[PDB]
Amino acid sequence: TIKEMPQPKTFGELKNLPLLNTDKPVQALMKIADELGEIFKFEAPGRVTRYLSSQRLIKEACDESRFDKNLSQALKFVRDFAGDGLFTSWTHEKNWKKAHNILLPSFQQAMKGYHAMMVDIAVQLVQKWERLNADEHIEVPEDMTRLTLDTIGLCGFNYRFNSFYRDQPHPFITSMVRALDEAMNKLQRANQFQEDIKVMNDLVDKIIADRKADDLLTHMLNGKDPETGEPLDDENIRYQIITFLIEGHETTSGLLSFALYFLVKNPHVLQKAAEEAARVLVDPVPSYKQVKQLKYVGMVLNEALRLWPTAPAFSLYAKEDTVLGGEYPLEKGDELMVLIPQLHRDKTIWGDDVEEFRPERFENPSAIPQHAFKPFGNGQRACIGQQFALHEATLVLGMMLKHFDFEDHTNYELDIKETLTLKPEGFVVKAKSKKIPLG
Ligand code: HEM
Repeated sequence: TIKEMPQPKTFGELKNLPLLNTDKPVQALMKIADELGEIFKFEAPGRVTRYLSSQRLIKEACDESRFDKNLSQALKFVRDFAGDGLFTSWTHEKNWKKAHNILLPSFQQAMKGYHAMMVDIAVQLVQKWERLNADEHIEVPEDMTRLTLDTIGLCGFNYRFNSFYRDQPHPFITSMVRALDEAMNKLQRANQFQEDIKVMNDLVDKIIADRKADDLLTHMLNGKDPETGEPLDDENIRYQIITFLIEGHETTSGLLSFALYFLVKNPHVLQKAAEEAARVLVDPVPSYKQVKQLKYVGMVLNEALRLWPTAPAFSLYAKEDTVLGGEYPLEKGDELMVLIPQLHRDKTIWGDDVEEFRPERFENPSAIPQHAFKPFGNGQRACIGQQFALHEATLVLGMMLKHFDFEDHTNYELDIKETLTLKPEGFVVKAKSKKIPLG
């Protein structure tokens, strides 16, 4: 028939809330999913969502004729600062489709155009590590953030954040992390955020004052949509700046940190990746063409996104009354949340060793089922920056693996911090230079 949907214990008016009393709500939900399976309902005072974990259900939810992108409480909390820019706009808001057509050509060909500036920041990362004394170590996510922020600032906006000239995190990041944490904390509330938003806006004006006195910024200021013919308004443009400075770097830093984490934890995987880097990256600096030949480095990165997709959930709503999976009636407006780390652990797809780090799972991707691997979201609301993220990550990891041997000197225990994105907090390593000349 039509089944009761599983649901964890409720606690009077508190609903299911006392079950997410944590700074790590996604990891908590993954445990509820392990217990209750492919679908469960979750209620907090005033609001209700349904968490999906199977490819069979997610495949249905990904049917855009039936479900569209929802702004979850977390993205509503975020719309305050990025407005109706691409990430926090509803698909039916005019600026969504409009920015999408106006911005999409900036993301392979734009990539060729971005390569050199990606290499500029990546060489700054390598030089930093080459210059460390023997007694020193690397703070991995902290340096990855320095890299990915500087990369978007330069490739997107021709602005230099100069992150590597500071040994504290950039002033822009510190607000960012506190605003993301606060949006996440706000979630477990039954009943500085202005300061952090103002500090972000503060930087946007710097950028805006800069071009004033061929890249993303160009297309934001000058580009017009081949439908309505209308350009972006200034309000929206400020909104797209803020948007690309966050999503533009946080998830990719997380990815590169998880990737190095898994490599040091899997020395045979590391060996094979380093072997490819050396034979492929024969020039002083890498070319666009060489980065494209780093087949096993891309498999490594995809397998890190499989385990810990760094933007770990996306939210959908029923466009109309519908039945999910031939069993679960939903009313127009009902929220579904896709738990991507749980999707990537669906044993009917992946086999029964879902926790192991095996890049060879991606050896021939043209044989992974559709909707089984979704680290970049779904459909027309999928990550516009997918190829940019991947090219950057593959370039940088490739250069890292060419130029150094890595040591897990603290025997680091994975600790994943959640700011509605994921990163391995406190991950540190030592890197011994192979003493290989740069350009
Ligand atoms: C590994 C790195 C990345 C991951 C895992 C990731 C993940 C995602 C996911 C899952 C979504 C869908 C959000 C939702 O459905 O609510 C998304 C959307 C988006 N992402 Fe990414 N992202 C990454 C890198 C980037 C980069 C480098 C950029 C920009 C340069 C970026 C820009 C965006 C934008 C603008 C959107 C909204 C797209 C739209 O709705 O039109 N992402 N991303």
